[PDB]
Amino acid sequence: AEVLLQPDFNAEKFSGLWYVVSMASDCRVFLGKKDHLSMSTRAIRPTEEGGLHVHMEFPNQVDAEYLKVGSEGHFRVPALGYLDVRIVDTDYSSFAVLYIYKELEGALSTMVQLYSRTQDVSPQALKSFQDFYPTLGLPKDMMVMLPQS
Repeated sequence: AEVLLQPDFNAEKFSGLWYVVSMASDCRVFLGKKDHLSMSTRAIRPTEEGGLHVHMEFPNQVDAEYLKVGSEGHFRVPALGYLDVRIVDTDYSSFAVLYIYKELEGALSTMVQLYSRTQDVSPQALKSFQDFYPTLGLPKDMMVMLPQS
């Protein structure tokens, strides 16, 4: 169930506004509130040492610093308990698939998020996400298509 970083990750092209449009996770907290969640935004700017500063908005506002780990596109986010974040696939102009390994009150879980440059998810964006999350052992029952708030 290999999670390989997309090569030559470019933080400047990854900057700007994204919508979280789909999610899949074995996190019991996520699974409990799955159908109550709504689409949210991630507004990104690149920082020094190849990191990202992410302004999250949930129509509450949370900021998070994505710190570079082993290479470009590989991050850790102490503010959110994300131990490992990998940008798996992105075309920079319409979508991105993120892999997250996180800790929440001692529980370790896997999460996959689909970013879109708009509220509408293109069939290409959806195909990349739907082909990817089952490879991690995550069934369709652990996936949600986020509605607009």
